[PDB]
Amino acid sequence: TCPFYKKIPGTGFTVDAFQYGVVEGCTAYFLTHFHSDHYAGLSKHFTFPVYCSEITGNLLKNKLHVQEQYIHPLPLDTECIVNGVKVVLLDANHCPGAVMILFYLPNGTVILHTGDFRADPSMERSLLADQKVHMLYLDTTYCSPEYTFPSQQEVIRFAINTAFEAVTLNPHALVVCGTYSIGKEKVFLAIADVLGSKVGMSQEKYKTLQCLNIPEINSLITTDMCSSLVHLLPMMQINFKGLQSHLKKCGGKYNQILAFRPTGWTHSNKFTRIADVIPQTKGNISIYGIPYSEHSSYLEMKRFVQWLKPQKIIPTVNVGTWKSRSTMEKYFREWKLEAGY
Ligand SMILES: COCC(=O)Nc1c(C)cc(C)cc1C
Ligand code: NI
Repeated sequence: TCPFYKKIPGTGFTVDAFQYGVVEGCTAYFLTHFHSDHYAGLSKHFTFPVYCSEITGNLLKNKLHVQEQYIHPLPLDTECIVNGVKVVLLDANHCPGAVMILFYLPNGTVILHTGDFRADPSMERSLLADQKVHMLYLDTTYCSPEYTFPSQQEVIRFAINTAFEAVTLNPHALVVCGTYSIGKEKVFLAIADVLGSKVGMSQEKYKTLQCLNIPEINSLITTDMCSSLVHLLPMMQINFKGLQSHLKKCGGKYNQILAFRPTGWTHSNKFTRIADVIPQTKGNISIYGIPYSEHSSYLEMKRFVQWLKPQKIIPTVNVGTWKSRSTMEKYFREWKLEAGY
């Protein structure tokens, strides 16, 4: 049963709905971004049209082996016609290749589906500024006022400065960064850039990053772990046992590990500033949890919605409980009434 919030009324379209088999009456499947909760179900045996960004299409072809003839990449910021309906893809400020989708229905209704996004004032000067939006399908991941986090820029500043200090003090320290999907590439790339190193990683992860068209990426990534003092490992291995084991494997080249876990939100943020963040330490291993988010804070989300002024909001995250649903609807009404509507 495909939920109603993945269906676009008045069209043959669904969004991020690949885990339900053949959806009744769906003539085109849209994919907002290459994260597994959204792509779950796609493979080389999928034979319906898939619409997506160029970067997402590269990942579909190379990582999942979807046949080229079924992949329909669209340029960003360009009016395109799909099965007789005008659509536009907009940058979602999430992970690489992530998009929001504007649909212009034949009857004059305009719908924005945000996919996963981190709202930014820069969005207020895209093609969104050019017409009224009637229905908003909203990424409500952090739709509660306790969810505050710093800007991405402040978090990268903290990580750069921490890593540069540690390695300048001890030239035999290794830096490790955790990953389990695309996104948050700036964490490991900015650290490698300040240390004059490439980022070393598995063949599989190097393959994934090569699909992204990031400029000068051959210049910052490698599969040669020996030449690199910044290593990427699976997020599962960013703990004291996993990191002790990795250090053993580096053959006496290194005597200390500084590791980063770039999680979305921690509850340090409620009582603490970014400058006040401290690691967990055991022996010669330190682990920093840094609040690098690729989803809107509560205040960022509020500003975006109050600017857009949609007639109806359909949440796409935290929809499974009555308590969550009720809480989100109360915030939406607050936001409306504060602007005088
Ligand atoms: C009825 O639900 C939708 C809604 O409340 N929308 C809305 C919000 C959230 C804020 C502003 C400033 C204006 C509008 C129209
Ligand atoms: Ni996502």
